[PDB]
Amino acid sequence: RVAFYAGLKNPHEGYEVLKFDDVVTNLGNNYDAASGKFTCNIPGTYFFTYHVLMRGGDGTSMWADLCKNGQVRASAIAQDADQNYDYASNSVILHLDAGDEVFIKLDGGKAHGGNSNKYSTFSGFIIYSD
Amino acid sequence: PRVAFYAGLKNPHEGYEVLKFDDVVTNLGNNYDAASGKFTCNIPGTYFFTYHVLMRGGDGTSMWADLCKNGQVRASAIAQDADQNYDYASNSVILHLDAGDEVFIKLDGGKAHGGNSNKYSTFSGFIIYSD
Amino acid sequence: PRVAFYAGLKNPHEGYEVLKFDDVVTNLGNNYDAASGKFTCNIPGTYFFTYHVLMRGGDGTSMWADLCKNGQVRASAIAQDADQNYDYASNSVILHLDAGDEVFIKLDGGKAHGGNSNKYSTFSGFIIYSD
Repeated sequence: RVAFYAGLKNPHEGYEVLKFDDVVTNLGNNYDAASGKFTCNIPGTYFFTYHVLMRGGDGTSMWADLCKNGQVRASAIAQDADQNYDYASNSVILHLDAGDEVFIKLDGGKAHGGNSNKYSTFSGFIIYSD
Repeated sequence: PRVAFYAGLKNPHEGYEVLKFDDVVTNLGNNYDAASGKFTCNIPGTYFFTYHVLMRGGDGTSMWADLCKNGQVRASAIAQDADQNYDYASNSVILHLDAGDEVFIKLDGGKAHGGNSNKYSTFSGFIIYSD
Repeated sequence: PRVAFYAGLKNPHEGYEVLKFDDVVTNLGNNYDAASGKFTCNIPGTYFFTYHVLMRGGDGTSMWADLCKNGQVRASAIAQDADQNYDYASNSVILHLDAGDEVFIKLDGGKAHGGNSNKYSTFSGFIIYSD
């Protein structure tokens, strides 16, 4: 039983890993709010999905990619020339070995983080155990 | 247990209200009710939910749609476009639910698209684990 | 049973056609066919599908992408931006499938992005229940 869901509490920007630290669900305790990383304990096939809200007001574009051990497994862009809010979102199904890390990383731009409203999110669960 | 649903919004809505997804495609367990717009948990456990609400085009610039558990925000989303283009308010959650708990999408400002059968605006969910 | 797939689009496409996601990451059950872009049901049951299709930026203002079961639309989505910005057509369904049923994403007008490694445009699904 492994499943998690968390929101961004704070704004982040640039090329950093997103620390989703408004934790709603964390069965198995394999997601780490301090780092923003899911670290596999139970090897198997996993679903992950993410929804990152681009900060409105300036910068035009924002990129957010889902990485496995630092390697891109899905990418997303949010873009609006009038500086409107928009979302960078995607979903994956991956294999994870014990120790494998999964996280969302910015690749330019500004994401909003809201102190309780869970606009920007990250979730995942195990589909099959190896 | 077999508990899963998928429904589209058949009519436009623009109020501060629960979105009644009434184009029901799937409803194993029949825990989703098109009349209220709500999924009511009857088997405690862990559930996945996702929603995709299309903002009405050519008529306004912002729309908000939130997923609630009982009446409480568990995810929020915004669609925004200064040129009144179509755009989506979309998000996904994983929640633990108790018997009698309700999960649903509330429109929280702005105008949403609903239509007869194309299922542009949607709501789905399924149980991952039984507790 | 194990039935689960995730694939990305390697290759630009446009118009009115089945999107053939060809960067196949996961394909347990071997029921997704990159050559046709179709998932063909082997094990009758209840299935989750989701898709995210990136509209090409800098060239066009609207793009439609629909999830179909056999001939039939079961979810629709639109990307639209008057300034030709990148934006996504994305939606999710839960469907019952009989053996032989085909599920795929169809472009319904407009231009989609595909590229080699980044997987901006994606299609995934998995069985939730066996009949």
